Amino acid sequence: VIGTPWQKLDRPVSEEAIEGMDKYWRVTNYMSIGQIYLRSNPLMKEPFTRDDVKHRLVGHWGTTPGLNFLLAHINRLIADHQQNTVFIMGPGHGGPAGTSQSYVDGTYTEYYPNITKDEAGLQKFFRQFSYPGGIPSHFAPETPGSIHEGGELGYALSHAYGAVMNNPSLFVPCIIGDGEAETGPLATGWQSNKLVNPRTDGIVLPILHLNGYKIANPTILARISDEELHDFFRGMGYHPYEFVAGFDNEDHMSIHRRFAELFETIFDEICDIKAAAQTDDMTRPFYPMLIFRTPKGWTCPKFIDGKKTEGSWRAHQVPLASARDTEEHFEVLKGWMESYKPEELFNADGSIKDDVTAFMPKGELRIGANPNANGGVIREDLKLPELDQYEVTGVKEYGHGWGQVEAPRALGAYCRDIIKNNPDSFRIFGPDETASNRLNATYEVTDKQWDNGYLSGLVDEHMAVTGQVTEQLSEHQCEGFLEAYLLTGRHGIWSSYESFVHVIDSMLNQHAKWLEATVREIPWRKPISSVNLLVSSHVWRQDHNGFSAQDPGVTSLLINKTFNNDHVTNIYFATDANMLLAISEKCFKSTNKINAIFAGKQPAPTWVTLDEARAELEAGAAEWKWASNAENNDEVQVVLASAGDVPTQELMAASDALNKMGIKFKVVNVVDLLKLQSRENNDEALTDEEFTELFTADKPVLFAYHSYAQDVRGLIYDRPNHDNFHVVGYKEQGSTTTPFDMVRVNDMDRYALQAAALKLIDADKYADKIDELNAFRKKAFQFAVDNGYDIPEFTDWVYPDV
Amino acid sequence: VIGTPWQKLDRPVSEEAIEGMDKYWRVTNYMSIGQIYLRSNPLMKEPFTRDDVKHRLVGHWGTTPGLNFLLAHINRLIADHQQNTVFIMGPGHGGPAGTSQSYVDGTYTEYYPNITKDEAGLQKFFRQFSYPGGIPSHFAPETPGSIHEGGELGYALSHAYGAVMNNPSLFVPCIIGDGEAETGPLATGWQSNKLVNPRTDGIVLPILHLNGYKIANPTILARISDEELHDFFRGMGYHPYEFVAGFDNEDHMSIHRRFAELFETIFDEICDIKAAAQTDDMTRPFYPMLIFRTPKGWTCPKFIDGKKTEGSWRAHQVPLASARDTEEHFEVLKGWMESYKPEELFNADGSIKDDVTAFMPKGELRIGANPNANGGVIREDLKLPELDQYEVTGVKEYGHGWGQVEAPRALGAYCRDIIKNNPDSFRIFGPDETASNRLNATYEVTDKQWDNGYLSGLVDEHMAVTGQVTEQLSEHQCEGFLEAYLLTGRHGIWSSYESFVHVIDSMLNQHAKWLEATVREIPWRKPISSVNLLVSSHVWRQDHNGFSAQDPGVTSLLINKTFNNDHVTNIYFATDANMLLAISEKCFKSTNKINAIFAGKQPAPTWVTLDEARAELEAGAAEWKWASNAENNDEVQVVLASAGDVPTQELMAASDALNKMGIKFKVVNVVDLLKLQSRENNDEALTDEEFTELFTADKPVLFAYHSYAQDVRGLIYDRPNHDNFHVVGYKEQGSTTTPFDMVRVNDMDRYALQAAALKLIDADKYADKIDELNAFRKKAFQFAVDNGYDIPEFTDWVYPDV
Ligand SMILES: Cc1ncc(C[n+]2csc(CCOP(=O)(O)OP(=O)(O)O)c2C)c(N)n1
Ligand SMILES: Cc1ncc(C[n+]2csc(CCOP(=O)(O)OP(=O)(O)O)c2C)c(N)n1
Ligand SMILES: [Mg+2]
Ligand SMILES: [Mg+2]
Repeated sequence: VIGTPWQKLDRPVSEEAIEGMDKYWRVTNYMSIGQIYLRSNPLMKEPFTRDDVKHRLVGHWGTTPGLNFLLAHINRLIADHQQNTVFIMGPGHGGPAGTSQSYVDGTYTEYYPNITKDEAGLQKFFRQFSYPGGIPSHFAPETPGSIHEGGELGYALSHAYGAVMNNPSLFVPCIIGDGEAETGPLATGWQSNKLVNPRTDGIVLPILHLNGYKIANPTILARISDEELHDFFRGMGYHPYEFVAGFDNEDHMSIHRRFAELFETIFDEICDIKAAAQTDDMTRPFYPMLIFRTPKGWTCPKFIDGKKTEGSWRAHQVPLASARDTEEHFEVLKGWMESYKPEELFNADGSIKDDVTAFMPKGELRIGANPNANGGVIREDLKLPELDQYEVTGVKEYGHGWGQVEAPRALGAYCRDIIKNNPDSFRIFGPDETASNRLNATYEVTDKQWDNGYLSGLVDEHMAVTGQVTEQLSEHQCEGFLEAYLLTGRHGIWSSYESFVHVIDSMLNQHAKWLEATVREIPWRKPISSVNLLVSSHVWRQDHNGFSAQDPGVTSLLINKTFNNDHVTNIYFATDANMLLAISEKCFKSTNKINAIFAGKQPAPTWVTLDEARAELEAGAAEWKWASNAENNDEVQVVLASAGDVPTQELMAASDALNKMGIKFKVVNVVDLLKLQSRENNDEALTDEEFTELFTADKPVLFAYHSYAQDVRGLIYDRPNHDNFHVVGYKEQGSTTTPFDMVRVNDMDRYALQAAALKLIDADKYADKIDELNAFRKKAFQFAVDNGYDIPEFTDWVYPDV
Repeated sequence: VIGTPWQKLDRPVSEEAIEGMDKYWRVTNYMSIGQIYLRSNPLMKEPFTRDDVKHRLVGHWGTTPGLNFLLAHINRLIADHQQNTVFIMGPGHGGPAGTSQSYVDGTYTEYYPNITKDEAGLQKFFRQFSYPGGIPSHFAPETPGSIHEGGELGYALSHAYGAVMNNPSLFVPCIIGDGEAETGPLATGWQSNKLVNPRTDGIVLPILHLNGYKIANPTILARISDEELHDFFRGMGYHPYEFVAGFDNEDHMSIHRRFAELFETIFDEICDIKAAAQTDDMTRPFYPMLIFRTPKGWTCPKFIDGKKTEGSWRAHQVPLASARDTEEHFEVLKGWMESYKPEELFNADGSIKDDVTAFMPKGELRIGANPNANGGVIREDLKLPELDQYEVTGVKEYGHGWGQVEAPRALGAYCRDIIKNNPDSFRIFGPDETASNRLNATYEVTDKQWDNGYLSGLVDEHMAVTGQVTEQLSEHQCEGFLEAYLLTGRHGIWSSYESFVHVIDSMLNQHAKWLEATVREIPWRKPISSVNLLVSSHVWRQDHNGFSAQDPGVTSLLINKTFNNDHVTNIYFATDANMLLAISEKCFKSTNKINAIFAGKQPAPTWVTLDEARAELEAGAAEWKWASNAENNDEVQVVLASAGDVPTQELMAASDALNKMGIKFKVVNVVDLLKLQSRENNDEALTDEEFTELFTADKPVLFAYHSYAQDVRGLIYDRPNHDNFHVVGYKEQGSTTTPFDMVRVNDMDRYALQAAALKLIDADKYADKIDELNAFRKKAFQFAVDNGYDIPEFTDWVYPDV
């Protein structure tokens, strides 16, 4: 247990704590301006001149003194209450507030021994911010206390709420930009309080950093009337409190006392809500939220060159852009830095004075040190059930290609028993699609957690106020809740209809970038569990929906995060349920990855045994010798290769026909896509030798690909024999139609694959047969048109091994 | 002017209109069930049997009878008030409601002459829904009355609001799913009422289709308390009204009268708001919104096999899935269809009776016929100013590579004069980034439209209650407002920081799919203006931000919509301002496209004259003969090729060094990326002959690419000489650093390009020089580290022609 969770003070905040908070605020404002402006001379020792100012002024002052003031008060709160706490910096461009926090709490020097607590360390701390060879502009993963960089705005609240799930002792004050609040993801984020339980989950306190402005505009929320603003948050299930400071001549000490008192009233109400939830965990309370309204750029000069800067969008980036170039800008910088009175905050050796930090929390309650902000320190391996009990044994008993199994059903039974073994640290998310993607075997041991109105057992099923599945119709919520759940040391999976995964393409990008920085250069930030995404209800079988739901191209996005041997991204094609089981075990064991697991949910053949899936997954691509009819590679007229359940089914049917014509070929299945890249681009891929062994040195290769052929063509550009691959993929053809028609219109059906194989071998010799196959595809289509269902010879085909 | 806009009735709704609305509701429910279930015998003529039921039951009943009831009342409203109206079907899976609407209003038969108004047409209308060779499951672009398919949920409100911009006579009732309302994009969509003006824009009426459920869960908004729900909409600036029906034994006629009365009160208030805005266009009113609460699946059987179906998520997809296979399901289907009493609604010939549609609007007020739902019918070419006046003439006067121009500034001056010439039909959108991306010359003739609080001329600048620029910190709002603005016949552009474009990747996918269906097979849906997206503040020069803001991969998404010679997608690299001008003119003239226009906003060289840009843009790729030093292609030791402003600058500097070493080469610039594809994949690309002419038959090609090298490798896979291209692209390396460092870490800087060129020509001979170049890159880096700015020999270089 960290600290003493949800304890009230029962006395006023001490005047000593008010004094330290003002000193914190002044020292973090001062060091924040130092990080932005100063390359040397951090204490302004004589001579202090323009030569000390950075040549390239980059950074964001505007948000920063607001963050610094909140951080003083959140630090004071943590310490007085001993409260386990992670904050979220929505406006992550306020990096200097976050580095200053860690430098003051002592974690910066603990993690970065060269940045010491004295004048030399402070000079280095100022210079390195946003500087070549130094550190980033934002609250990046390399800053102690970050689980959220806030570079791409919008995810503050899904992360805050994912962090408190199953984390009942954790408090998360979540600082949200008022511009950030104009984004879609942030706006739906407010509703998460219907999806957490105040007894079994922790508590988020949204703090709206209502500073009036974004980059070059006021914000929507700051300019609506106060009655609308309060109604809005009340309507989303919060008790709104509002603080206003900085707009008049109120002295700073008075402002600190009034905020501290307010913040104690808010926390008292959170403690009452927590105590009450021990007895009534079914009534959803109105959680407090804080409207925090202060001038943007607070404490900077009011006017610069006749333009209002404090209390304006003009404070957003870098005031006094000429600080190095004109004595006029320099003098204003100098008076601004002096207004904090650093001579009272730093000792002669340049260390921050003891009376500046005596109010701060210590040890693992420090914001930089808490293990929830470095969740790999808390993470334990899942207790995984034995995979063998889930195997589809129909392949072993009856033959390759047996049965009509819905593949994700085996993964659902497996996830069911993972939750049973790990009952408060593995969660499932779904955007109203968990049952639709066939993961509902999980409801045998848990419920969809819903903390909002109930009506009747006639409609409410597999749903309770507490449980380990969470659904909301929002891919942004699902992805963001899960990320933070992982970042705080836990595990899970979510599932999505495949074309809708693109809603969160840019979230996958940010979390891949977080992983990239971390695996490269932040070894103190320990491995977290991987994002595991079941990508199902795919392009080939969107039976109730249509062309709008046909887009497997998240493959292509993910290919753009496969650099530097980072190995943070995996694309897997689950050929059947036994391959799906083998992939899922690997993904559930992996760390520091995004794993995209493609699988069809339609009734389909099972091709491999589980032991075969385990060996084939490890190689990445495998020959299916029991399907090939060629002696060796020299005897091969064509390589039949596929990735995806549907392309595989169709290729396999094509191989059966080609066998029957006396064509010689081998069958290669591809599961781990990126293992096709060259060793030069991927030091864990197939060696050129294993790759030639699979695909031959010079025979034609027909490659039936689940997604866009572009992907495979780009990946194998420097592989031996690449000029002989003919990649057939999805080509933006389809509609609401039968399963044969969907593969037909993309030249993916067995008949078109058989034809392409013939074309590659001898187009002249096979002209007539190709014609007959093209004509059969028209007959099969007409049959679907006339009759309402696909031609039996298509639907009824089973691989000859069964 | 369409109809008589914003007129009140001043009498009750007639009892005749109530009677017709009930008949409409019954006939559209009946035909909706017919579309889902029946392959033949639409009037249930003896014998009516299971043989008449479809073999594959696909579709969505649940939302549909709610849509049908709203559509009856919206039709009644249009007719009584003669009100110019487009509706939005948020729950676009309710396609049958939308096809039924067009079939009843007469537009279906007008557009589809084979689907006639009689028993034969009705049989064909039922069979073709969601059927091979037939029509889609959703409210697709092929349905008259659609500007919004609603397949991917979330964009209902941005589209409704983009539609009414500059459209002061248009009324848009916007039907929103209660599950859809859980998405991020929908949730921020409610706030658009701060960004429209009630005098110069039209009016949206949000209607929340509060049916209690999404696919397999209740919805958040339906289960919160009524006080929270009303506070929420009041807080977002609406006057909420709430209608509740269907949960008890109230007779349908009474329900219609109570709704009609309510809907007249709402419209009266909209008319008062419109009249008032003629005098006070500065006070933002509280626009009505409608909470519409009715049972999901309304009018279907209450229980099926002991399970509650009406008033449940169970009504979502297809009730009675065994209708063809069991006499028990069949009998329930039969009684359900009979409950609408079709014998009263259809004549013996199968035509819909006159008393069913006498209340309907006529002519161009019909929902299927209104030209706003087919905006290409309204669209006119922009009055474009002459491009020559914007040219950067420094190239002509001083030489290729002259100056320090910020390229989008020329596009801003051009957009300024386009708004001046087309003052109410060209809009600019930006997610708080219009000025940041340098398009602010537009503010010389118009303002950012802001209909929310004002404070002071000290902070409010270039902002008024009416104007042709719209900003909100949300890429979803910007993209969705613009799409509908285009779909209703108008024009514009938006701009985005490049990595944040990925927020709306899935919106680009949907609009590309809308364009694909339209160019292929809906010739009555006339061309609309193109989406024009200035993609700037790019991966190479995100000076104040960092690794998080470094992602040029929307190129890769767009490559997945380049099929079938649809030609709906363009990727352009603006080499400089004069190329940007030539691209922009072309995009502003184009129709039926998404145009992604890449340009840097940093100070940069101008390479080509405007006349040169115009010729080079048309070819797609061009040799720069004045930069090449080789006689002919046989004399060429390496092809120096680039796409992007930054890669071009660095390649050019490399060419200067290579010239000075006596290396022979040609320089090729690439602007229209997809023109690199083969003719087989793109019938408008460079022919193999023009391509070989540019890139040679067999010399090595160094290709410096702005985005991920994957893209170019996949595109040129079947081109002559592709094996000799070495593509250098962005490789997930960078941080907050100097401009040289950013190109350095990706091997993109001039020195690394010079080295790669040498390596490709003779690695052995040039070993030492390569080493010296790699060492110079380290020295330049160290210099940035030590000094705070890049080495002058790097920054101060100007191409020798100046
Ligand atoms: C999704 C997204 N779009 C655009 C941006 C560009 N951007 C970086 S900061 C900023 C303004 C943020 O304003 P606000 O949230 O009010 O933060 P403040 O500095 O006022 O605290 C913008 C638009 C972004 N970071 N993320
Ligand atoms: C962005 C997105 N995610 C997921 C889906 C999958 N989906 C299609 S309909 C639906 C439920 C919609 O419920 P609601 O909006 O309440 O509409 P209803 O049928 O109740 O009117 C879902 C989740 C989608 N269409 N779009
Ligand atoms: Mg702000
Ligand atoms: Mg609903």
